Amino acid sequence: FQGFTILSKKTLHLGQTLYVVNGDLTEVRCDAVVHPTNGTMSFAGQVGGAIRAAAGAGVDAEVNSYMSEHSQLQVTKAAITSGHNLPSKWIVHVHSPNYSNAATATDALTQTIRNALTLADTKSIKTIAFPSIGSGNNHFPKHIAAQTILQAISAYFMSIMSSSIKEVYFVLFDQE
Ligand SMILES: Nc1ncnc2c1ncn2[C@@H]1O[C@H](COP(=O)(O)OP(=O)(O)OC[C@H]2O[C@@H](O)[C@H](O)[C@@H]2O)[C@@H](O)[C@H]1O
Repeated sequence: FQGFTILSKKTLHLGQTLYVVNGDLTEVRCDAVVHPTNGTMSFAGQVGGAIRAAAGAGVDAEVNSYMSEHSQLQVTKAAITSGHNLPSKWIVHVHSPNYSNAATATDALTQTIRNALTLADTKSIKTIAFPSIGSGNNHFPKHIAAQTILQAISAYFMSIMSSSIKEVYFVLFDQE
């Protein structure tokens, strides 16, 4: 349906709808998609390559301007650029944590999700789509990533009084 298998739906604390779906993040037409990247904001990751192909060269200039001013996106932190030719309006870039330390990696992933949602909310983003951050090149076990991200999303809306965000999509991905 519209590029995706729709697996489940849940209502969150402030009336958000959380969908778990399976498909290609870059085919989501919403306000923002979330790009798991590193401190240089490259598109070298698995998702990142697909985002860069769908967005086109325009996205490069915005990333370059940001990196020219800031030099680094710190781990777990987020930054936003236009999505250019992507179906989605914005890209929320997050410096994805590595699964170097199972004992602290889930805390870092939780914080990454919360930082992405926080930043999206300041931009009045209404719909946002997350891939399984960390579980590709950064080696999170898939089930630990899913559980941690889904719990982080629910907890974010438990922790605030108001939000512009109305739907969150968690996008699972099978293979190329
Ligand atoms: N088009 C896609 N849509 C949705 N999910 C996808 C897609 N393509 C791959 N995935 C899945 O997204 C998840 C994250 O994979 P990565 O893109 O490799 O992200 P991550 O594990 O967070 O590593 C970040 C990567 O970016 C680099 O700059 C950094 O050094 C690291 O290599 C994986 O489960 C992967 O199967």
